Amino acid sequence: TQTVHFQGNPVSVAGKLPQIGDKAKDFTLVAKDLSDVALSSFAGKRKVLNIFPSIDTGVCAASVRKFNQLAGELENTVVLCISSDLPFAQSRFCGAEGLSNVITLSTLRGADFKQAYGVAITEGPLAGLTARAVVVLDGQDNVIYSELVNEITTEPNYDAALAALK
Amino acid sequence: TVHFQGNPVSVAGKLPQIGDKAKDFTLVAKDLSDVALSSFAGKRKVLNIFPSIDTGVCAASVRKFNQLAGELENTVVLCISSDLPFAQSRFCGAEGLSNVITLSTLRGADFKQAYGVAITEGPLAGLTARAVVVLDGQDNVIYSELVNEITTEPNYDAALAALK
Repeated sequence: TQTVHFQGNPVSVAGKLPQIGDKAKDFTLVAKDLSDVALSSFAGKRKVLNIFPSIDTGVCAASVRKFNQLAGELENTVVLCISSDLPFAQSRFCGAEGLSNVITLSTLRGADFKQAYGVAITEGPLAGLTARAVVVLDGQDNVIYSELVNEITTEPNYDAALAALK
Repeated sequence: TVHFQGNPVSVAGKLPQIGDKAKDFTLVAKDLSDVALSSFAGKRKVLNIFPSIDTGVCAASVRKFNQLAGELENTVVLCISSDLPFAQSRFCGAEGLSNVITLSTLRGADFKQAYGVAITEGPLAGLTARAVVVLDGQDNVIYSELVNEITTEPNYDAALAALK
């Protein structure tokens, strides 16, 4: 069981984030239209899994939208912005707003994903939400990049996530 | 069994009837803190339960009812949805109201079972059903309605009348 920080304060995160060389578990999550979307749906493609505590925000950092868009226009690649936000709140997100081959997914259903990818925050004011993380998967579900950011409010290594794509 | 345009939808458990005791719950406020039912000791509680309050335009009758119940003496209106405290702030029917507080399902899925509002079928599975439950000062149910159509308004007039 890992441990991260929100603004300095310790946050317990249940499970274990898939290491490089692991086979990532299949999941099913909720799309914007309330339709269900499985990881099996993208067989062969590369999957950038960008995990957020919340994407429900008016203000967006340029690097977030820059990372998502860049990885999105790479050949045979898809970006998945996942949070515990409801699909009604996920559609006001700048990092995925109008970004081609970048879709949002809610944990409204299939919330067991959180435990399976070691991103389930289980203590304090952020309980029921996900920990900030990026996980990059190859054509056949193998983890080629993974990072659990020690401080939640800070950003993951975007250059490195891109450099594995490659 | 409720209905969402169109066709039947299952709801786990069932709504507490008049005469029963409420059964304590804990949900999440807008500041992300924990708020328990027992924290409103002595007050009457209107539990206005929604599938989602995250919208930029509401029917205003929803705002009217919460305002009227909020105005009444020794009363607290608790608007409950599955929306996160980030999305509940937008709501056009609880905005800047006096005694109307929004509460989130985030880490209180235990409330959804104890009060029988958990939708388990269709595109709405994991969301909450439309229902109004009114409690007195001693947390006794004095009015309960589970609307069998999600796009349909509950009997506000009857809910208000039970407080009189």
